[PDB]
Amino acid sequence: MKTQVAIIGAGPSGLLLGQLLHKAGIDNVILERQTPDYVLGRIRAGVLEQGMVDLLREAGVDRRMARDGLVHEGVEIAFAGQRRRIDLKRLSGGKTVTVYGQTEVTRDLMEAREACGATTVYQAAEVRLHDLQGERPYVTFERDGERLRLDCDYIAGCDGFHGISRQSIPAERLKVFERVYPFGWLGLLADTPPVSHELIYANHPRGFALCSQRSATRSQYYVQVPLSEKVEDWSDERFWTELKARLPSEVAEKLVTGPSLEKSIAPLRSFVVEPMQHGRLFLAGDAAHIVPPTGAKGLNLAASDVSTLYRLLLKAYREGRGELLERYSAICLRRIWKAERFSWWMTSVLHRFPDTDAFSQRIQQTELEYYLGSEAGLATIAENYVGLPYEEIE
Amino acid sequence: MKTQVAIIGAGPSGLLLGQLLHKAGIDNVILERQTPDYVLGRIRAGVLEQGMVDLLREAGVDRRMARDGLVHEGVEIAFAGQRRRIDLKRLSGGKTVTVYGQTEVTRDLMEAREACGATTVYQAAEVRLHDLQGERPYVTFERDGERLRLDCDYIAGCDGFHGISRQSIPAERLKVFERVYPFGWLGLLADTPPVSHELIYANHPRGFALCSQRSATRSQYYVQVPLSEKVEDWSDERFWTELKARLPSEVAEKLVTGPSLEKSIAPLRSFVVEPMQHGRLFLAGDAAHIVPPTGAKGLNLAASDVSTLYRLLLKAYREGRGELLERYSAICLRRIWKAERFSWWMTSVLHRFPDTDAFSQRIQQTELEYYLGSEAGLATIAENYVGLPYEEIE
Ligand SMILES: Cc1cc2nc3c(=O)[nH]c(=O)nc-3n(C[C@H](O)[C@H](O)[C@H](O)COP(=O)(O)OP(=O)(O)OC[C@H]3O[C@@H](n4cnc5c(N)ncnc54)[C@H](O)[C@@H]3O)c2cc1C
Ligand SMILES: Cc1cc2nc3c(=O)[nH]c(=O)nc-3n(C[C@H](O)[C@H](O)[C@H](O)COP(=O)(O)OP(=O)(O)OC[C@H]3O[C@@H](n4cnc5c(N)ncnc54)[C@H](O)[C@@H]3O)c2cc1C
Ligand SMILES: O=S([O-])[O-]
Ligand SMILES: O=S([O-])[O-]
Ligand SMILES: O=S([O-])[O-]
Repeated sequence: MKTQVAIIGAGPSGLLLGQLLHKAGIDNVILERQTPDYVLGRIRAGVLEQGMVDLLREAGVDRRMARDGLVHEGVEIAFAGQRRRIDLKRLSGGKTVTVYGQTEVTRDLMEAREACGATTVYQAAEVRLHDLQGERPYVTFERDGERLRLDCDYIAGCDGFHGISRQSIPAERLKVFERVYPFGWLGLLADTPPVSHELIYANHPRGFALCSQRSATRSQYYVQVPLSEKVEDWSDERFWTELKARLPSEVAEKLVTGPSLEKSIAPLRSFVVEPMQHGRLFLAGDAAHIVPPTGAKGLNLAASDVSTLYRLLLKAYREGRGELLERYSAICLRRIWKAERFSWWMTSVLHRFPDTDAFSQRIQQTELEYYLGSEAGLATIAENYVGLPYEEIE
Repeated sequence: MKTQVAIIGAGPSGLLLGQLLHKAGIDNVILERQTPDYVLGRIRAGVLEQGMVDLLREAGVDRRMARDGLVHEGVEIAFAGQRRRIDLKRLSGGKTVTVYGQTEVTRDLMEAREACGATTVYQAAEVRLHDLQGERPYVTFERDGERLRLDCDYIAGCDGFHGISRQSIPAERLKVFERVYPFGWLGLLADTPPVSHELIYANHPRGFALCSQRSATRSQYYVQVPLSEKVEDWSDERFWTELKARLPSEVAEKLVTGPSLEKSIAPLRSFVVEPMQHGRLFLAGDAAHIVPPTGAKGLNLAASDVSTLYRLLLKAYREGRGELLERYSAICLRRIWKAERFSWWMTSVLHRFPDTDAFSQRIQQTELEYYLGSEAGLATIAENYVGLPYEEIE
């Protein structure tokens, strides 16, 4: 097989890069290890930044999002029994975020790629990368009993945290930065109406809690739990009871509870690798970094990495400026680090950390009061929450 | 679930450690991601060091090996049209190597573990390690639709190069050492009798070639090929013709050719991580290192890592000397590096490297002539080939 850009992974990153490349007239092939239904089987929510929304539109995959997506002009943080609203729209001059699940976004992308007939090979096993530092790199994989080869000009590793692309880079060239948090998120998806039309991030002595929604008909709640907790030890009633206990009475009072469609505990971790490329190989999304869920920036960083790579690829193919691709990592990393910083900040002010002393507890409460009670503080949250502007190339 | 030593991976490393632990009265559980047939489906040859043979016997799994194994007292290296034999037995004082495939060894171990009823969980998905730096580490995994937890005292990561154990160690604590060779090994397994009763490593201007055997009824041959070669471009007749061209006429003359039962191209690489442990987690085998095939030391290093870990575990459980486990990496690494050194040496004197000048070519030929024509040189090869003595703990 022969293509211009080989894409490893058919998740959000890979699908979005490929559709953008498709519309731009740049040949591309996506190799996915799992099956279409397997990828679609991963149920993930989502809070899309303006930048990602624009990118999806530019990709020609926004019809369903515009119809089913939920535009939020604000977000709330609860602490000390009070609800403090951050007017994102007003504080940013008009920017908003759109609540539309990653599952739906992935589905939309798969339908668009399937419809245009772009190349995608599902169940592509034993993917291996070759000659990355040459001008003729290629990928090998095994599908339906045979060994196939894919020659290309560039390779985009969009294969997630456990993909093969990051592992195909000599460890001596990479620098890893990571952090694991002393707690996880117990989540519960329900078909009951949300307790609020905007998300509610809550800080409470017993621990963190979040009131959100996956769609107009699906509610999603979370409560902080220690790392050793067993989802099985948490019945729906125990979850509802703990959740209400971490929210202001006015909110817990009008909350509608119901049987859980799904429940699980997710860890919170940070991971960043530098650089994010090697020769003709470029990493994007989870293959290059992980952020804690607190900022809902994971899906958004995947989008921005793809935007940068896509824009740099155009420069290479349409202006013979392939040298600019060398700046891919530095550009992405500047945004990735700010996103890691903001997620870290949100996580630190909202969660209960073990063995924390009186001073730390007081400082945390003061962080919330200062930031939510100051226009400048409110602005720092707003601009970060809606997403910082994508850095223009060069 | 509760056990004393949790073992990730049911390949040679894991199975051997578990059987040794089983006989010693130390509780252990093996978690394997694939199915029994899947593991057994990997057809691998083998040249066992005296040390590994003894270990298998100590494990009580040597009956079939003693019956079907092929004891070799020597090995040959061909170059400049001549066959030079290295009398391993004589040069080492009585040590030999046993030709018995990893597939057979794995089968023997699985039958022994299955018979004694030791615990093994196949198809254990999403294996995850926890609290490694505590005194109560545990493993989580999903089997047959449910989330299970395994509490233990120690965890042995025997999950291969792409396992989860090495990835469960903070990258900031590890140092990676690696090298990739500019060529691969095109192999062909046949049911024809071997051209020789002892292996023949051959150096030839056209490239490296190896005459070996997987069993008394299966022959195994290899020829060096560039990294970009396609197994499909190599018909059996082309392989046989190239093979004979790299061997002395007397050998190529009496070689029996036949249809290939299997054919593939394998890359040659080296990989070592330091340290090989973190808290209560200890890596063994491919999860910690990779050596090129040239020395046939891969399976043997797996064996020695397991021997060291097993012996250190006994010290901990029977003498309250658990502090000695801290020396696990340093002991294994000293042997791993010498094995990497010897494999590197064998690879460098037997293969044709690209863009090599006249001086390099001459030096290589001289390396072979000096080492094969000197008793001291012959001894260095012999002691390394049969395997250096396992370092006693402390
Ligand atoms: C339970 C959970 C909930 C989350 N919820 C949110 C949320 O609400 N909001 C948010 O912003 N973030 C959230 N995240 C993170 C977010 O889902 C990721 O950032 C996003 O999936 C990254 O997309 P990606 O395409 O880069 O990687 P992935 O989605 O992981 O996709 C990578 C693809 O590559 C494939 N692949 C892997 N290895 C290979 C190989 N060797 N060869 C070929 N293909 C391969 C995979 O099968 C997969 O399809 C959540 C994560 C989890 C685990
Ligand atoms: C084609 C080929 C031929 C070779 N021929 C030889 C030879 O002739 N001689 C020689 O000495 N060496 C040879 N080697 C190398 C040798 O086979 C290895 O050194 C040996 O397999 C190492 O054994 P191990 O148990 O440590 O790892 P493995 O054999 O890889 O076993 C690891 C096990 O862990 C499982 N696992 C992986 N991830 C997970 C997870 N997340 N959870 C649970 N389980 C998991 C795997 O499924 C597997 O069963 C060859 C290698 C290849 C690829
Ligand atoms: O094969 S490479 O690293 O150009
Ligand atoms: O899909 S697996 O076994 O990485
Ligand atoms: O959980 S740890 O790293 O002890």
